[PDB]
Parts: sequence; structure tokens; C-alpha cells
Amino acid sequence: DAPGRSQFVPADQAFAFDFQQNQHDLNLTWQIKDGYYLYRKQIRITPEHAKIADVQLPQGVWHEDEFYGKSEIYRDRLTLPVTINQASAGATLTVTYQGCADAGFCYPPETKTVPLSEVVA
Repeated sequence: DAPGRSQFVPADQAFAFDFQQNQHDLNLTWQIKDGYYLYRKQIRITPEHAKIADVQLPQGVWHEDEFYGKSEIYRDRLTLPVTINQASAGATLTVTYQGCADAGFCYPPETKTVPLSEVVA
């Protein structure tokens, strides 16, 4: 197998997404496999039946690829705190993101639906 031929693993293996909620405090986490990266600009977070504080994405590193030229990317891990000011019962957070492999391909954008536990304002 010529170099980087086994790099097309399932997207959830390249970018292992998980979340943890404690009342108003939500943590979103991506474990990012070595040799893979997330585009900062492709992250979208959208509440449904919940009110959240503005989300500030953290500072990543710059990288060059043939897809977009120069853009800001994340490697290793992405930790993103979200503050839930209110959430109705059955509220959700839609989290969309896109990552690529250094071996020379990009995955399609991915969407995860986070079930939010109710939070009274």
C-alpha cells in the first residue's frame, strides 16, 4: 500500500465528537486524529428551542492546502465551551463541521445533533 492509502477512515474516527452538559455549561469536544484537521470557518452551531451565549471559536493554526489556500485549522483536539442560558425540554444543538486529511482529501461537512438537557432561564 503506497503512502497514505489507508488514511480514508470513517469520519467519526478522524474527528471523534462528544459533548458534556452540566446545567448551563456545555462542553463540545473533538478528538482529532494525527494527520487530520478541522477548518475553523466550517464550524456552525445552531440552537433549537434554546438560547445560548455568543460562541467564540478559539485561535487555531494556519495551514496551506489546495482546497482553500491559506486557512485557519484545528489539530489534535478542539475544546469549545457553550453557555446555555435557556433550553426547553427536547431542545437541541445542531453542530456542523468539516475536516480534511493531510494525505490529500477532505471529508464532507458533518452534522451532529446534541440533545440538550432542559435549563430554566
